[PDB]
Amino acid sequence: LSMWYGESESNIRDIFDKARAAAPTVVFLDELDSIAKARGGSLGDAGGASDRVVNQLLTEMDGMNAKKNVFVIGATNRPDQIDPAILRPGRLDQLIYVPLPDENARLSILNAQLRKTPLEPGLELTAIAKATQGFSGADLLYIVQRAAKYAIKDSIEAHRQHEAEKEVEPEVDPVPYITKEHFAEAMKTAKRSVSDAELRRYEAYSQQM
Amino acid sequence: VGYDDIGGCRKQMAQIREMVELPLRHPQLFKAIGIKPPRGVLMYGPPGTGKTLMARAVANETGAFFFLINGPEVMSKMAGESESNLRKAFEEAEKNAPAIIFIDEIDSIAPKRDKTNGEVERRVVSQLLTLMDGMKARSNVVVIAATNRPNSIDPALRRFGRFDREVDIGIPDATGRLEVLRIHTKNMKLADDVDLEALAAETHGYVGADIASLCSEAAMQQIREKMDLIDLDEDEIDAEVLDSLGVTMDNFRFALGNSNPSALRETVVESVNVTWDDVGGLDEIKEELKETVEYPVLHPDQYTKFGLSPSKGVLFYGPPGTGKTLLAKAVATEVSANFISVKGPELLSMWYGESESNIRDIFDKARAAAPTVVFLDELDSIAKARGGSLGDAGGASDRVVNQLLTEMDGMNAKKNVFVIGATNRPDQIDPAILRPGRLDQLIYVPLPDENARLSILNAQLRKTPLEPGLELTAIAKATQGFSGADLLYIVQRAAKYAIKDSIEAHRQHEAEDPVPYITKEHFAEAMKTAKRSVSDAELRRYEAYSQQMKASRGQFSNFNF
Amino acid sequence: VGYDDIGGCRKQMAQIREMVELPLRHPQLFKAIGIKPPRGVLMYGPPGTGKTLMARAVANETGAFFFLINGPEVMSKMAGESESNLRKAFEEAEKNAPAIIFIDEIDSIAPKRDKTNGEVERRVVSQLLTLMDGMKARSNVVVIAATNRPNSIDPALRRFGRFDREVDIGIPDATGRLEVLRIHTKNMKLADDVDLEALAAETHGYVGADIASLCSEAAMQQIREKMDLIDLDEDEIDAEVLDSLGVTMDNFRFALGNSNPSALRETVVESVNVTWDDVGGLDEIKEELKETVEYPVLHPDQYTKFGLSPSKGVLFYGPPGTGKTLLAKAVATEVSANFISVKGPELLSMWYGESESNIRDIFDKARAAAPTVVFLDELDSIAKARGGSLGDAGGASDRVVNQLLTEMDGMNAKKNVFVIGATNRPDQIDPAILRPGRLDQLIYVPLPDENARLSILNAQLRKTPLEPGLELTAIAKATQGFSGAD
Ligand SMILES: Nc1ncnc2c1ncn2[C@@H]1O[C@H](COP(=O)(O)OP(=O)(O)O)[C@@H](O)[C@H]1O
Ligand SMILES: Nc1ncnc2c1ncn2[C@@H]1O[C@H](COP(=O)(O)OP(=O)(O)O)[C@@H](O)[C@H]1O
Ligand SMILES: Nc1ncnc2c1ncn2[C@@H]1O[C@H](COP(=O)(O)OP(=O)(O)O)[C@@H](O)[C@H]1O
Ligand SMILES: Nc1ncnc2c1ncn2[C@@H]1O[C@H](COP(=O)(O)OP(=O)(O)O)[C@@H](O)[C@H]1O
Ligand code: BEF
Ligand code: BEF
Ligand code: BEF
Ligand code: BEF
Ligand SMILES: [Mg+2]
Ligand SMILES: [Mg+2]
Ligand SMILES: [Mg+2]
Ligand SMILES: [Mg+2]
Repeated sequence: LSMWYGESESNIRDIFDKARAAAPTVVFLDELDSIAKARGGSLGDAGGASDRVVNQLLTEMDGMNAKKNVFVIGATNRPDQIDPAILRPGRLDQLIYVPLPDENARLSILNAQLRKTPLEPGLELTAIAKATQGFSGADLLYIVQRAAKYAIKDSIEAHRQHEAEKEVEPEVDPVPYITKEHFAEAMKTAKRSVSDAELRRYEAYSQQM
Repeated sequence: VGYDDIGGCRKQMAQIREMVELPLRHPQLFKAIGIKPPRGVLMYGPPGTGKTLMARAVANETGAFFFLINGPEVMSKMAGESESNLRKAFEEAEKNAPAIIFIDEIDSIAPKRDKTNGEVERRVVSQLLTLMDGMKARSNVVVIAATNRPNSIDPALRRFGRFDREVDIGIPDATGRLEVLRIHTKNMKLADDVDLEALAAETHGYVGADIASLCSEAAMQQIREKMDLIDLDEDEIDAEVLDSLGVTMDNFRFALGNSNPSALRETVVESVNVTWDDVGGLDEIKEELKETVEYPVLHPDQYTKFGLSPSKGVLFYGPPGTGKTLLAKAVATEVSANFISVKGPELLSMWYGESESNIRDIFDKARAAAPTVVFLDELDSIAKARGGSLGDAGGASDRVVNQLLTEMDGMNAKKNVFVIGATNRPDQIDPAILRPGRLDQLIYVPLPDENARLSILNAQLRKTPLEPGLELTAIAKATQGFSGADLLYIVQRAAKYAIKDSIEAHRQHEAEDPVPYITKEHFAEAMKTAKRSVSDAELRRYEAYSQQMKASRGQFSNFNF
Repeated sequence: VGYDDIGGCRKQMAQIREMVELPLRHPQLFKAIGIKPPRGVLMYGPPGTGKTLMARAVANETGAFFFLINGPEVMSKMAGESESNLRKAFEEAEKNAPAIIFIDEIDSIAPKRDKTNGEVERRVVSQLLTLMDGMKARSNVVVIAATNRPNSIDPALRRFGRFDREVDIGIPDATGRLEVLRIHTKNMKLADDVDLEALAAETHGYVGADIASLCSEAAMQQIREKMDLIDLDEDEIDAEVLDSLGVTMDNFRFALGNSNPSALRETVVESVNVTWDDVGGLDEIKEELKETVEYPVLHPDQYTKFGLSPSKGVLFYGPPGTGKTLLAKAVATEVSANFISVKGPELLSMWYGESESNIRDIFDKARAAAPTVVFLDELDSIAKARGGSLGDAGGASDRVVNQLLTEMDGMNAKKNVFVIGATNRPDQIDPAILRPGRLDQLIYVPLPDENARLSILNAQLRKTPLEPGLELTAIAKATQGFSGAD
């Protein structure tokens, strides 16, 4: 978007020209609640610029034949504010819902986030998967990062203790793995990400669509 | 100036030096490999990195011919003279010897041929495209170009044959800054106790010529410091001052505390004078915030040994007048990270897209001179809920909060960005910003108790003369629902009563130092018109939000494995 | 014009004069230390501070070659002529001697290369950026620039080598205004009874260039006083009156009372005429307001000895028709600080963020020419609590409240900003703005009793003829529920 006249549509025009030039490609339109905003026609607006943006995106997305085979990917947080003119079958018809993780998906998230980490051999993640029911991957990453921060603080304390006892020898790191006490201390302030009413709104939208 | 002066960008220097020297020293290797070497390189990056110094070292090292072409130096008033000047420059670079052409500031030469409205600029771009690639294009000559913005260059000029290799000379690392410090301090006698390694590890956003500015400011402060024992000496400074000058470490510390990076000169904040002991109470919150800021900027080796990215955001919320802005000032005044301060509705504008452009420019300046720490005060003005207003300005605050959500988590590298939120009402915040990954540390700053109000009263009365018999235990025990703003109001009313008594004693002494400290009667008269700031309903609302956040922490126990 | 003419900015004067004078008198210190001195000055600040006077003194005393360049002076209608003019100017400055180049008003030849839309401006920016620091850039020449706004400059032009040391010639202090008064009143036959210390102490928010306007207005007032009594003699003026003219003290007092700072000329308050003796009753409220206003103004030494910041805010709430606006007018007449007044919805606009820009500009103008006192009338209008509407009007009143809370207590210096608020509805006020640091004194102005009723009856009847047998005690005792407006 630009404050000048014509540039706010010329940006979408030459971005889609660069997409049509390097075929095939993938155009990831992130956060479509700012481009494909709902109109709400009540005779009062800022002048009709978002309408021109939506119309330019519609006439630049309708000229997609079997040639040049581009693909447009969208990902929004609020699906209620998306235009039904851009959610029309024939222009953008697919709708994949990404739900909250289950027990096995949560265990897979906890196993994939701990790939390149020196984990303890006597440590299991099934208790973390079972004790947390309405959690998500972002706050699970927050839990793992707080455990890593506690392990780094313990390493710094052991290093300054070793320096004090040397000035007044352990291994290359006194805490070579993330212990269970670090996870038990990191899960003390482990809140959840999403509330309950947002899940009700997403379930209502999934039942409507 | 040789190749031992642009250290810190050794990879890009080798990438340039290969395609300049190897098809010029021994071209038999390229004649035996079968094909032609690349004959084009475009330097792009931030200003003050060393691209012009690298081109000058290229012109000074090789013994071949060198032609210098500036940006707007080719333009002329005659109709058809800039193309003739370009053709004559290319013919002089091709006819004499295999030469190197340097095109400095190409942004005034290539206006991308789709946004300009003139004719001479398009003629110059078409002449450059003709002379760079075509029939009788180039006969064993190379072209180098330097610019500040790479996006304002023509896509036909950013093609193979004309400019195929785009070297990226970015900001240096700590070892690069140490190398630049060792280069710029090799022609001067500094000290026997100067530490360039700690100086390189102390700076965080300096790039290129800023280290030379630091060294020149330290030397200028040393010269202005070592000129007070002797007079002005307008005739001649004798030989006793010329020898054994010395540039100690205190000059470098003063020049480091009295300077800023060249990219963050626009958003420089006023230096408030607080310390960590000025913020009374909040010991665990202060320690957790201080370690969360200082851990990834001092020990990155443990963070890449564990293989995880550090935490970035932290949000303070609670009753107003508690110490959120004071904690932000204490972070701004003494922590080694660069500080970009911004108010809530400050970055808005009446045009269409200028608010999102200002948000993108603020975040780009934050991630440019990384590590920076950002203080987004009053998030409830620009970052509200989405879809809550029926009548609006065409959906602009939704675009603002979408730009904030995208810049805080998107297709970014996320090198080192520490955003700080201090909002006195956490209800109007969007639920997608309180998600971890953007703002994970939701720190509730509660009201002080009897053990914290005493420390607040001790920190607020740090730089004042006080009565030796006066105690603050009765003041900490009498007030139970008070705050730090109320204690500051009590202290200010006691100081106003002491100033009134002092000026009354001064007027009586002038009619016919009387008050050396604040007595007990001043505090007893100041504690009569003192009330609490927050009421009982807002405290109940904050405890209800805290209990809702703790109910979001359900099914948690000792957690046996 | 010399170096003893720009007194008032000692640190900025020394910071300019160091790199101007020291690499020209004796370069042996720089030859021994090995490093090269900085060769760039950027003088930014408020308009009318002394940057052009500093450049003129540098041009007048330093014996090197000088070359002054105006802002839109190199611009020509030919394609490629402005850059040629800049190149010829720089080659003329480099050809003669080690010289000083003063490029004044650089906000017209540097539009940041991103917000502009032309091509000539970008080519002029590229010519300056190449000719100031490139290959064989500058052979012992120093560039000085002067600007009214430092933010609309290219960050590549705000770099080391081109413009590195940015001096801040800002708003002076009491001793700086005394130095400007002693400089500007050293050539006139002034008086034998005029003191400059009280004139420098009662002048608060002058930018340093209004002091000469003050002395010129005082001299013109004295000349106009001498021209009306004695005849003008339009053929030739009699030279007897020229030997005894002088400048008296009441001329300076009239010039002080008939002037204003140059930054507050757009928010000037209209001349109301009230008196502290014209506001009957409320003696404790009047003495508390006088204390709160005039303690950090008259005695800064006790506040900097105790090491504490003074209280600034005060709120007036109560029944209408009581004297809150009258107390604000009595403040606006005869305090020792400047006055900036607004109405309730006066600072609101229909665009997006223009009300925020108006709030930020009026608070920057209040804190720039410190000390000022701001009368925020109708805090019920300008500040709701938060989110009180079920359907929002675009989300703007909450942003106005947030900008008020940030400007009254945020990440600022907080030099001297007194906030006076007068409302008649304290239920719809934010508890975050009722909190100390912004508005701590919640002064309640009640209905008058019998003695306050008698004093307001004697004060409203101050300038009138009355019967000598008139007794106001029955009027003060019979009403017993009335107010000042009634
Ligand atoms: N990477 C660097 N290494 C060493 N010195 C540098 C570097 N970048 C800048 N400098 C210093 O700054 C001076 C000017 O740098 P220059 O190349 O003109 O800037 P730019 O990076 O904008 O092209 C150099 O002569 C040198 O003293
Ligand atoms: N814990 C505290 N210790 C010391 N002074 C405090 C404390 N809390 C508040 N104050 C004083 O009161 C002022 C108000 O605190 P501040 O951080 O500005 O409030 P808020 O949380 O509303 O942003 C501070 O600037 C300081 O002068
Ligand atoms: N600090 C000062 N000391 C002395 N004279 C000053 C000062 N500031 C302004 N003046 C006077 O103000 C008048 C106009 O100032 P001038 O330098 O032309 O403007 P500016 O500060 O905008 O560049 C001159 O008569 C000048 O002498
Ligand atoms: N306490 C008072 N003392 C003297 N005059 C008063 C008083 N209250 C009201 N008046 C008179 O009535 C007028 C109305 O008071 P004013 O301050 O304008 O209104 P308000 O009380 O609504 O702020 C005053 O201008 C003055 O002439
Ligand atoms: F990159 Be520099 F400013 F020439
Ligand atoms: F007044 Be504070 F910033 F909540
Ligand atoms: F030249 Be001044 F700063 F108006
Ligand atoms: F009507 Be008043 F200003 F209280
Ligand atoms: Mg350059
Ligand atoms: Mg605050
Ligand atoms: Mg000027
Ligand atoms: Mg009123």
